Amino acid sequence: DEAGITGTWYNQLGSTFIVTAGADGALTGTYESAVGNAESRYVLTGRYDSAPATDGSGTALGWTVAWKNNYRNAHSATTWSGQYVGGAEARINTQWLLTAGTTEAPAWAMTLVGHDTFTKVK
Amino acid sequence: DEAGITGTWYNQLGSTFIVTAGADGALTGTYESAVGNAESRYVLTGRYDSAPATDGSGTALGWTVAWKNNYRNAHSATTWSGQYVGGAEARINTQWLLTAGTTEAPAWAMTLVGHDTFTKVK
Amino acid sequence: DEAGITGTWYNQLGSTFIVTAGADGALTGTYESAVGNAESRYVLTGRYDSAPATDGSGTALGWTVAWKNNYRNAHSATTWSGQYVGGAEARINTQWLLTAGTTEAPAWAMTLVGHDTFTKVK
Amino acid sequence: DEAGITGTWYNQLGSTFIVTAGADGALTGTYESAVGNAESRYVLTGRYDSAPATDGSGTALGWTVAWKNNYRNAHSATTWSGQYVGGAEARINTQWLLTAGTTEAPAWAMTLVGHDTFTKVK
Ligand SMILES: [Ir+4]
Ligand SMILES: [Ir+4]
Ligand SMILES: [Ir+4]
Ligand SMILES: [Ir+4]
Ligand SMILES: [Ir+4]
Ligand SMILES: [Ir+4]
Ligand SMILES: [Ir+4]
Ligand SMILES: [Ir+4]
Ligand SMILES: [Ir+4]
Ligand SMILES: [Ir+4]
Ligand SMILES: [Ir+4]
Ligand SMILES: [Ir+4]
Repeated sequence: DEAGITGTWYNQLGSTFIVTAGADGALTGTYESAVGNAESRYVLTGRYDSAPATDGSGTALGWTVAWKNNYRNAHSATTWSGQYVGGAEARINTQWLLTAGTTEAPAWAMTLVGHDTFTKVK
Repeated sequence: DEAGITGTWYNQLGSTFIVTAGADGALTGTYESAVGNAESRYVLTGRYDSAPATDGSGTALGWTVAWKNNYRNAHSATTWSGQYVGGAEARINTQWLLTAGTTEAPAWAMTLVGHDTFTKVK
Repeated sequence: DEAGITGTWYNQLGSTFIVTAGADGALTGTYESAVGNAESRYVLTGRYDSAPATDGSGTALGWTVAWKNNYRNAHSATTWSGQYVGGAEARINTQWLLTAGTTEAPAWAMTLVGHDTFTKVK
Repeated sequence: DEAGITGTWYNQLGSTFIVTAGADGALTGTYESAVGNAESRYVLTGRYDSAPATDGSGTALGWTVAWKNNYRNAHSATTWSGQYVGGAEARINTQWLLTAGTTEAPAWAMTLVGHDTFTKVK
């Protein structure tokens, strides 16, 4: 599972998720969004179930990106929540919440939701 | 903001979120849920906008917990996405996605959503 | 439950949700948002569990508003999903998804999520 | 758009969404889930932007189903929020919130979130 997660993945938008799974449940790496207020790589940190149910279930996981790096600050952060499923078409299936830093009038409209599917090719 | 975030926070359910904000946008610490399939502390990792808009906006952030530690494994992970707002009633306002590792029949029913409000007291 | 739901409710933002619960599980009425691209009343339609579990559980429900009326069109619709809980502090607790009509480039950023609490006073 | 919406649609799970779009922004029809605690048809009610932006944008919409009919009561309701996009591969792209009627201890775990893609074939 650690073997399976670690690597470079791509989502349907052409974004690039580069991750290492530590044996202790850690996720570390970089993210590059093909869309939005973003350019180049951004740090990411997250967690996964390092002793997943052996009954052929997926492995639960999450990570976060703060959309600040040396090129831009989009005053925002995305968390993806989902599962890794192994096999020859390996997948990370996620849903995500993007919160954007705001004042307390438009804070009702503070958070976007979506879904990303990450694969090992394309 | 780093000064303001670092500390112990409590949500409306009586859960305990202990966090350190690194100067580089890192969030590290522990989480203890008062509810669900959980006991004691669990590792957490996340990210925040370390150069937030000075126009009195909140600071965007996220973190993840994999619900595995030495006592239990709930085959699941929660990501909270939201903002920190300073002042004398400081708040972290979040929304969250809990994904539970599953087989590919009930995977439509894989993810819970909610909201947590974290304060410095109670 | 039909007795309890029907009426005028207010959310934390000062919005006004006026609803009739039909005996057949129907919800009909009007909504007026205190925020966003909106003014005056808008039609709403929805559904509730008209034979709720008698074990003191809440009653599940949803409704939709298309943000078009004779004054404005915000090219968008909100659905609230949640439960009605009776008693002397009666509550409808919801989460909501607002989708905004878009082209297929920004469609990743198409849907906002939030939560509203509706009460019988204020 | 009214012409385009009205009809029978299918989602990736094999569910059947039968809808009529009234000229006044109404959505009425039936839903049959291929999954979960459900069988046969259930009433649905919803709303759409009946004067959508002509700039080739999608048309915003929502609907609700209370999972009660003459065969079962699943003490729950789903709202789908999303957009209709016309053309020869017409699509309704949605996200959904399923709330399940509960007591006030597990109410933190009250709402599932997902996404459905509806097409005119299969
Ligand atoms: Ir297990
Ligand atoms: Ir999915
Ligand atoms: Ir999709
Ligand atoms: Ir700024
Ligand atoms: Ir909020
Ligand atoms: Ir709340
Ligand atoms: Ir029942
Ligand atoms: Ir709630
Ligand atoms: Ir709240
Ligand atoms: Ir327009
Ligand atoms: Ir989508
Ligand atoms: Ir999908």
